[PDB]
Parts: sequence; structure tokens; C-alpha cells
Amino acid sequence: NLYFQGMRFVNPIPFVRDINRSKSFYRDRLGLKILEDFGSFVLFETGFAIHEGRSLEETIWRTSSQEAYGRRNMLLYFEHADVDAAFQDIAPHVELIHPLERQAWGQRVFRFYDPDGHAIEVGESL
Amino acid sequence: NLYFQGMRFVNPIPFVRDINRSKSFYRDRLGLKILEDFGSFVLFETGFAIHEGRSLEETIWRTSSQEAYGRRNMLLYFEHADVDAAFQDIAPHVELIHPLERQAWGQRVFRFYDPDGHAIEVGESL
Repeated sequence: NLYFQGMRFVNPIPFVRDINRSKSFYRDRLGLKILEDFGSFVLFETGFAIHEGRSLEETIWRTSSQEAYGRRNMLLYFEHADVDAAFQDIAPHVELIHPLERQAWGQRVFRFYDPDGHAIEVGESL
Repeated sequence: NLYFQGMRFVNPIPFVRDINRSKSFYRDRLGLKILEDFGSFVLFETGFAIHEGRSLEETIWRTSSQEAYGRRNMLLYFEHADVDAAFQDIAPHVELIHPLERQAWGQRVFRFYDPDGHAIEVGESL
């Protein structure tokens, strides 16, 4: 929409140590589709993106030094049409936080880490 | 779309110390529109969300203790139709990382911190 006025959230951009590691994780394990691959930055369909961390830190702050980028300060929330199939397909390849469990609000979700330690949730569709 | 199969990114959920502080910042300063307000969790139009951090940490990990949630490990990327107006309206009320500047790729953006220290970029529309 060329005519949208005011503010629009476009993408979160978690920082990653290795763009190939991450790209392969999100595309091969989570089944995301690449919209555009710029090398150090990858945009996925459905509004997710990742960026090699040192290059983006230098762009923003003009300096960078580091611990894993995953820092228990955010959750990346995804939904899947068939959460049981997603769990079967993903769980063996990730470090789970917990298995597929009904939450207090009735939705079944599982939670796990990406290769950099960022926290991810995959829930059944709402 | 009830018929979407496979994986969809829904929301990033940065953790915040004070949901009212944050809600007021994103709605009053950045001009975001609340889609739904659950108290400890707020969904905005255009796919952004925030959650009080300790409650979400307890939900995920069953424990929480903390430094500011902003931890130079992600960038939240927004676009505005009139980046000059956005800058005039926002800059005095935030701690800037840098002012409105043409980037190496030709887009004018500014970058700043939210109340918890998360890094935000507002760029002209692409």
C-alpha cells in the first residue's frame, strides 16, 4: 500500500552469528520461505528476518565486539496449521525449552532455541 | 486465512519492564494502534507486540530473576510514510542512536532506544 500514512512495523531483525547456519535452520527446519537473500540479511515470507550481527551492530552503533545473541529478552512467536506435524518434524533437531503442551489459555504450543539461542514458540493456529 | 498450511511468523514479543510505560511509548510517540490489550501483553496493528518480561519468562522457563531488556541483539524495523514528520515528532522524546541520515543503500532512517533499551529503526517507506 503506497498510500498508507503513519507508522508501520515491518520486521524484527534478530542478530545471528552465522547467516548460513541460521538461514538453513529457518528454511529447512521451520519451513520458512526466503523472500530475499542479500547475503548478510535474509527476509522471509510472513515478516520475519535475520541479520549477521556484527555487520548490523557496526551499521547501527559504529562499533561491535560476544556471548550468544540469545539473551532471554524476546520471544519469536510463530503459528503452524498442524502443530503436531511441526513438532514431529522440528523437535529432534532443536534444543527444546519444553514439548508440545497445552498452555493456560488452551492453545497447544512448543518452545525452543534457534542456533543463536533466541527463544522461539510454535503454536497451533489461532 | 484459515487454510494457510505450514509455518507463519506472527509476532516478535520484546520483553518490557513496565507494560504501561511501553504501551504509552509505542502508541503516543510512535503512533502505533493497539489491536488488543490483555494487560501484561499488548498486540499492535502491523504485527508488533510487547509483553511484561517477568510474567512471560515465568511462562516460558518457569523461572525469572535483571539488567535492562535491551541487549543489542535485535533491531525492530519500522517504516513511516513521512520520515521527516516522524523524526520531528519522535526525536525529542527518545534517546537517539543517530539522527535522520541517508544510509549506504540510499534510504533515510533514524535509530533510537525504546524505554527498555531495545533498538528501533524508523525508515522512510520502501
